[PDB]
Amino acid sequence: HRFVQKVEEMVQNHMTYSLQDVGGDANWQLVVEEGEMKVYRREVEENGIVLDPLKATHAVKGVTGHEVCNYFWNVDVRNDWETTIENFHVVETLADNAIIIYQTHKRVWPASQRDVLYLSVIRKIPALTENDPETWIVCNFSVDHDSAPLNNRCVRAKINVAMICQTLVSPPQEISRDNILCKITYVANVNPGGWAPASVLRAVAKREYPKFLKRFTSYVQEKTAGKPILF
Ligand SMILES: CCCCCCCCCCCCC/C=C/[C@@H](O)[C@H](CO)NC(=O)CCCCCCCCCCCCCCC
Repeated sequence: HRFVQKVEEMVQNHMTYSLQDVGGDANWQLVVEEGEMKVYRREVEENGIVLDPLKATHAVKGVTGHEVCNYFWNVDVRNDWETTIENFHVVETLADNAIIIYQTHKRVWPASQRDVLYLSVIRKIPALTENDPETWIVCNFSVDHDSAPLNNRCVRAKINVAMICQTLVSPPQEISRDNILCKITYVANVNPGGWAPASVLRAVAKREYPKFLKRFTSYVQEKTAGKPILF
């Protein structure tokens, strides 16, 4: 499909940069910590527009990276966990693992409602060596599409989001979900697409990202509990 090169560039950039430890960078601040979930943000505002890169890490017992990515990507289960949208639909299927999605978000007062149009791709990155972890990644990044032009009711946000998963399995005869731990890195780089009050945007991000990470990961645990493991 026409976006294959763009997908590869986006995936490679995440694998090169998004897994780099930000812990030693004074510009990256821990904003939320609960259990194994840590949420960090770098405050960035250019021409009044809040761009604050967000990075979270989590460690989720009893689920695999393949499972987590499947649930994050699969549009059929989207409304079971997502809480920030008014509607979404699939604009185009590019491949078995790549779709283009249009969605409108819930309005955050006092700003205009935001919409987004993004390619969502799920990819397995095989281990190259014995000690290299296998990675499952979902990348959601803005693309243009003639069937979803700009409209007069919403401001079009631009996003680059990834959910990046590596799975640790402890030696057991068969593997139990008690033996598996999914290490998650989630990154979100969002351009709100126009002015919005900085304090409001930052408060909403601080609330909504951990709320999502907790809700979504608990959902995957709930939906996979008692079921055969999909590695
Ligand atoms: C009632 C709350 C309404 C919030 C509306 C925020 C609109 C901001 C622009 C779009 C944000 C992109 C969210 C990414 C979505 C997809 O990758 C995916 C599937 O939907 N979900 C997540 O990654 C899970 C993402 C969950 C967290 C999203 C919260 C973002 C808040 C940002 C700060 C407020 C921005 C409002 C602009 C005026």
